[PDB]
Amino acid sequence: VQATREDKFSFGLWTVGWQARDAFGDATRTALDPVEAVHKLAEIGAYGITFHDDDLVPFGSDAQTRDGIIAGFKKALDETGLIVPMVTTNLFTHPVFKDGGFTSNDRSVRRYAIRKVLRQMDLGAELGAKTLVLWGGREGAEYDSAKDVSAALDRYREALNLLAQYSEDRGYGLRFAIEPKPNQPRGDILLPTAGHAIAFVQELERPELFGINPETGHEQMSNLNFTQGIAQALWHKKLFHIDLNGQHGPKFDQDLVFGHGDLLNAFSLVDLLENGPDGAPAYDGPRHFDYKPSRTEDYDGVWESAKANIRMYLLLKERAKAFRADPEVQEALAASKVAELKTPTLNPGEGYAELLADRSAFEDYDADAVGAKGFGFVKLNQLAIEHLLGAR
Amino acid sequence: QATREDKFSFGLWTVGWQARDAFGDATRTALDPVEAVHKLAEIGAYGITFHDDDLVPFGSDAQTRDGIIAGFKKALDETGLIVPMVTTNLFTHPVFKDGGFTSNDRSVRRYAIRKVLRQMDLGAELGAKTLVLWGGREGAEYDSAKDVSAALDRYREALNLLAQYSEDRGYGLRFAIEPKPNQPRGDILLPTAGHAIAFVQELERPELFGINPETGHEQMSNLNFTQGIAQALWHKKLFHIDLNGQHGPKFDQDLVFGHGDLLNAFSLVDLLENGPDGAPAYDGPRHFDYKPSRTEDYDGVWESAKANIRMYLLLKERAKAFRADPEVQEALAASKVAELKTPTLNPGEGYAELLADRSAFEDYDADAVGAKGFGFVKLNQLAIEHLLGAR
Amino acid sequence: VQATREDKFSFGLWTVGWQARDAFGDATRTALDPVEAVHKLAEIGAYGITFHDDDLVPFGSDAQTRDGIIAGFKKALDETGLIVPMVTTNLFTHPVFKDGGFTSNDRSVRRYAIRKVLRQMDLGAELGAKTLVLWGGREGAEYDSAKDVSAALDRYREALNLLAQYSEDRGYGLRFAIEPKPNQPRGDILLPTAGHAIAFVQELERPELFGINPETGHEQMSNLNFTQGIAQALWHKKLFHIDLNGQHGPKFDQDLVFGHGDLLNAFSLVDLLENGPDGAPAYDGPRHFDYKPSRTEDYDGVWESAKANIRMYLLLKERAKAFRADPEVQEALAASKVAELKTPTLNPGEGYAELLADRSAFEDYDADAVGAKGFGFVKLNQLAIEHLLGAR
Amino acid sequence: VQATREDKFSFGLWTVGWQARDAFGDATRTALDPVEAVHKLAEIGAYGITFHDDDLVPFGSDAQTRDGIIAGFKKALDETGLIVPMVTTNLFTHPVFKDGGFTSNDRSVRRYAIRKVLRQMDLGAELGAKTLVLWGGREGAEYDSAKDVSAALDRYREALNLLAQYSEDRGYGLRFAIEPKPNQPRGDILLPTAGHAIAFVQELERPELFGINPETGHEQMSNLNFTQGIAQALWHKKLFHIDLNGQHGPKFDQDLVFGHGDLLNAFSLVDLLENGPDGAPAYDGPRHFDYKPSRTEDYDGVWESAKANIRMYLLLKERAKAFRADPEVQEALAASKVAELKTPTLNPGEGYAELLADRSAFEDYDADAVGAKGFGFVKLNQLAIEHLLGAR
Ligand SMILES: O=C[C@H](O)[C@@H](O)[C@H](O)CO
Ligand SMILES: O=C[C@H](O)[C@@H](O)[C@H](O)CO
Ligand SMILES: O=C[C@H](O)[C@@H](O)[C@H](O)CO
Ligand SMILES: O=C[C@H](O)[C@@H](O)[C@H](O)CO
Ligand SMILES: [Mn+2]
Ligand SMILES: [Mn+2]
Ligand SMILES: [Mn+2]
Ligand SMILES: [Mn+2]
Ligand SMILES: [Mn+2]
Ligand SMILES: [Mn+2]
Ligand SMILES: [Mn+2]
Ligand SMILES: [Mn+2]
Repeated sequence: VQATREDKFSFGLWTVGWQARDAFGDATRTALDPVEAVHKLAEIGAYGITFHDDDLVPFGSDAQTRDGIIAGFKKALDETGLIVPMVTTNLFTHPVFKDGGFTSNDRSVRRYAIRKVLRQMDLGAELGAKTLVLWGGREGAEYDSAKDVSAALDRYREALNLLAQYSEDRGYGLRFAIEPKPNQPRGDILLPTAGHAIAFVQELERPELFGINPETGHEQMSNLNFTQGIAQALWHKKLFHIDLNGQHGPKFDQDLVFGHGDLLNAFSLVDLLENGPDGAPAYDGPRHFDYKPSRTEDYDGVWESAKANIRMYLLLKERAKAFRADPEVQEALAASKVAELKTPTLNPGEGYAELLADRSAFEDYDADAVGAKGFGFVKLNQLAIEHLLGAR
Repeated sequence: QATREDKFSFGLWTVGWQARDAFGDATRTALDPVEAVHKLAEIGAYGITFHDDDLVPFGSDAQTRDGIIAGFKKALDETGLIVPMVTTNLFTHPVFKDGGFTSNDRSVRRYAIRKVLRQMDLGAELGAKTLVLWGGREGAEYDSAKDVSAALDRYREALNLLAQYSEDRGYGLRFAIEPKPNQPRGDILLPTAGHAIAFVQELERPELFGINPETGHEQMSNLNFTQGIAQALWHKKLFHIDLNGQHGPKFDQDLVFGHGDLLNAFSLVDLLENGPDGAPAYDGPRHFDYKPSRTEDYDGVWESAKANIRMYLLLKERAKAFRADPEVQEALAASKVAELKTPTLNPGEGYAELLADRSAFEDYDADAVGAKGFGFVKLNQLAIEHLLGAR
Repeated sequence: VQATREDKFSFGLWTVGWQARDAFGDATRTALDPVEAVHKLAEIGAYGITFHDDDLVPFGSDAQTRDGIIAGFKKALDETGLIVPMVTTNLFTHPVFKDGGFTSNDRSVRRYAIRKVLRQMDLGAELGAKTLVLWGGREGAEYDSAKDVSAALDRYREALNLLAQYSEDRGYGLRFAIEPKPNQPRGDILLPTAGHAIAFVQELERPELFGINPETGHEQMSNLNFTQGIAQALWHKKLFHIDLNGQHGPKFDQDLVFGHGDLLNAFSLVDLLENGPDGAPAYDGPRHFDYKPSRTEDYDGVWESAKANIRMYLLLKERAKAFRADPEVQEALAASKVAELKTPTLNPGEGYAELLADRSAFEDYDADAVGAKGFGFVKLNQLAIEHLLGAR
Repeated sequence: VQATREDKFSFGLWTVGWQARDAFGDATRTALDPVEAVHKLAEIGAYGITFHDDDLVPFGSDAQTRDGIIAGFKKALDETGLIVPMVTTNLFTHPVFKDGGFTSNDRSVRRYAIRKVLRQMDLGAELGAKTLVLWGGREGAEYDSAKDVSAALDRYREALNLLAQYSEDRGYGLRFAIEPKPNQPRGDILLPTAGHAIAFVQELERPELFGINPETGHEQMSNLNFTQGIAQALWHKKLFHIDLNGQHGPKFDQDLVFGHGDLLNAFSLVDLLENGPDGAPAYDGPRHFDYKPSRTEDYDGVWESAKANIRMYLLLKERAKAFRADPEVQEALAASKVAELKTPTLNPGEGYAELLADRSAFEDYDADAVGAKGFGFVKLNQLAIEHLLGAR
């Protein structure tokens, strides 16, 4: 029922700190003090906090101010025992970034965007952060003829290669996590899905330092299966971090509490992350909530919502465990042949010639007869939902 | 008018679709393959493609199979049509209800491979250069039913074998994985162009693998087709392309190319044809994977075949005119489209030189730059006016 | 729990009888005998069975054949005690209906469509059906210029008025329910959402005999809130029947078991239907499942899936009940001011003159103070989900 | 071509005046002076201007200021010859409306919301406006249990009835147009489509005074066919006004220039509005553009975008007329039987009795022969498109 530091729950300062100024209205909440955020999160059970440079230090603060703020923040982490597992840079808010940071058509903007990141990398290293998340929110376009995608990908790579060079030379040991999003705020953003982000990373100079930071709602904005995408990310060993939240399909980015959107997929996701090979989780990084307390809430509503994320995750974990431990489930899994997918299609040392000589794989194969046996998938699915519902 | 240099190809199953849908009986009778070859030759197609089962009915004995192939070859011969690509039906028969290569049942997986090997031999025999693989039954309706990790291992296992075989026999085939987000399965493995490219990078001979993206498949997720093709070209993995029309996220419509998202059909033709030199950015077949609407008879079928070609040639013409317009050149200059091609760093500059440049940060006036407009709407308006023949 | 006839669970013969021939493949199951379907349904607790004319009597059966089928059917009904609460007509399968039934551009098709329905109304009336469901699956277009919508709505209305007339005159006492669907099989279908159907119904000669038959996946295909659209249908008093199933947002029509798609919306739907005003349900017609056993299943999976629909409804019902009887939930509802929406805005006898005179409604209204109070919506949503999860 | 006042192109002050502060970044343009707006629009060809109360007069302006602004505003109109065809009220920006205006759970907010509109009605009547647009952007919910939809529709109706009462008694002669939108800013907005809005309006006390104001993007946000919904709206006679813009399916509300989103559907929409019966337009109200100049643009891009809206409409208009006048199209329309849909299904004086007596409509009908003939829809669509491309 209660969270432990071993759970690795983290929250972005920009989450609980969201003032609720949306596209159609003014802020409904006052600004949250970074120091206070540190104490309340520590208090609800979080193990770490994350932030955008501009979330902690107001864009344009002098070094005197900047330094003061960092010192205070640092104290709070100290007193509470919270760590900073990841940091990110704001390359989307200021008007200069209206056509992107790393991929702006304007060369000067591109030089400036890199500088802004190098700086944040420095603070990150000083606070002990291990991951740099890159969300290229303005990289993309509203009109096709406005952006040369090829040139854009060259420029994205150019910037990223420099960042790895630097981290490596300074010995920061950072890992870089590219965050995919299909749209909002640009009409279409470059690297729209977890798949596009993985393919791209494979083309960098030191690909081993790069992975992705997929977000629940981002994949759901395209009506994709989040769990299946994570599974693919895991297969590639590129799941460097993860943003959990809720969404209701293809519409604006809702950023609801984790599990308040597609509940069934929230369940299969916890099951995937926690019931890894041999008991152990399949994923070891932070369970980071990138969500927003609804505009209708006050600070009470804010802390409630922060705890709801933790709660949802632990209730789901609990049922995922019980689902897998149930002998009846175990029996249905067997009947559906789920584990049979783990056995190689080919026998040991078997190649094309041995397979071509096997009459049982074609010539004497009774396709009609195998075609008629059911897989028992509805029943396995029903057992999963009953565990989810606390009915089994 | 189409020329063989335009490289328009059609699948046997497009004009031959009987229009039996999820809710109704077929409204057209079967199309004869020899007949299809002659009719397509006539409308300007340079090539024809087919799934094994479109040409040779599932379960035909060798004599029968052999007869059909011989007739087909003769038709090819007489018309001068080629077979640029072949594919395998791993989705129709009940045995494939949970997948071909990734079925939970090991025996189906083994059978799926034998079915493809056989089609590879025929493709090789017909001179095909590309093997398209559409894993339409690979995926699931429920998350607990499919171990995705094991599924990718098995998908990989099967493809490495296919490459081994092609390479040992000297077939020279290229393999193009075709992504689709859903339908017939709730969720299909390798759902977008991105997922398929990322996957291909993990096979044993990656240089032999690429993708076969379909306009409608990316649009079913509301993705920018042109933008995904641009990324595929950047990775150099555009091995083939399936063109058609779609109206956003709904069942797969397979309309004629350009009958769904017209603006994106226009930017797509511009991308493929107004390539690097002056030359096309893509040199493969312009394959139409579409379906003549169920409301049409055979006159409708041939009309729809021609409409695909017409749409492409009309778009190509306006794409060319768009690029040659001085007013467009001017707008491209104001929007700094070309400035994106200049490296961010000066030659020989690294992080140490960038950090020493006070003008890239310390003395950079972001406020001032942030106020200048890119003039992107205006550029967009000139493009649309070229499309409408308004200029 | 166990279903009782009071639960009024019904299934279409075409649900458990779907042979699983989809758009990309052959049938994976053999045909189900109607009599056998009656027996099996009765055995799992269904109270009724429904059917399309063509599901029971093969298209073009001679009168002797048709009569034979009907008689055997009636005996099964008799023997099992199942009823036929609704009947429907297939105006979509045969090639003649490729451009629609009532709205085909071809006049002779429109005339035939009406006669096919009149014939089904007769059989409906003889079996005791009270509702005739109309699903115009082929009414629409793939291209905008191919169909005059205004003319199409005129012809639709022309056919429906005749049907009401005939029924009225024969004393059949049928109620008509138009079933909306956005697309599939046509690119765009006329009367795409529950809203469009209701607005249409209001224009017929006798609106009182007309309502809608909304389906969970159909509204979800447009990514609309099914519960909220049902709430509006109930407000209008036009919910004549309902089709329950599962869907995963905008994609082909999945027709999964009820609750296997958007679980959270399924939960709020059961709450709305059963926890109606004054203790009792807000809706009393059949709880009809218009779903399809997945193509991967055999006849065992088919009955499993039929039972899963009922189980799903009963489990959510139980949790909806517990939700509302929870003093904490009640306390959250009061804090969120849900019930306060039920109090008129105007005081009894107050008009604009009086409203205009109330300085507390404007001149002395402190918008800023009210604007800062939180509604507690997240917390209320969390308690709801904790009930569904059986965590409370 | 060139716009004339007879084209009736109108624009909201908030359109060209949008400063470009989005959900993720700061404003990229300075504020637009209303008088300048009047002058600039007059210059590009607009015949009228519209606005929300708060667009013109800053929220919380003293009487003198308010009065001051209006007077200058009227001079500019005077000087330029522009009119104010429609007025609307902002019930979505201020924090007090976070849960809605008319249907806020909070009764005091509902009363305030009504007062705010009454005042705008007065200003509207004074400026000569004919239509009051009502966009309930905050009416809806993020969570199902937080909003009683039935009570919300009662409260919505209660507010609308009062407004009609007031206008009629003051002799303002306004018509009311409800604007549907599926989501954004609420997770789900009440009256999500043109359909639901029409159904609702039919339940008001003086339904003849209420219609709808559908927006292209709003219907496309749910992937619906805008042209077909407008055709239904015209069938019902409820198209009181229309908002024209562009959108790229189900995603955040883009508000692109008209015809910059779904070009094919913008084409068919212009054809429907202009190639009306008796040669004349089927719609005679304002052609209002509710769009936003992209965030990447400056004031020059702003006027460019304003003009693009007009050029798009006139270029499309020009091609719709050519299309209809083409003999080959006339031949295709005939083969597709588009016009045969206009001839009643029944012969004059025929009812069910005579239809039942017609063996040719059923007993002797050859469904198979009819089912084999094609409609030539593809050819007809190809011709429409070639006209759109200026290829014919
Ligand atoms: O859509 C917003 C993104 O999810 C953002 O919060 C990042 O993760 C950090 O820049
Ligand atoms: O959705 C169907 C696929 O597009 C298929 O036709 C492949 O391209 C070849 O099997
Ligand atoms: O999508 C098909 C429809 O839902 C159908 O089953 C109707 O409910 C009755 O013809
Ligand atoms: O999405 C915003 C609405 O379209 C708004 O502009 C209304 O039309 C006027 O309140
Ligand atoms: Mn997000
Ligand atoms: Mn994120
Ligand atoms: Mn397709
Ligand atoms: Mn294809
Ligand atoms: Mn359905
Ligand atoms: Mn149904
Ligand atoms: Mn809008
Ligand atoms: Mn609007």
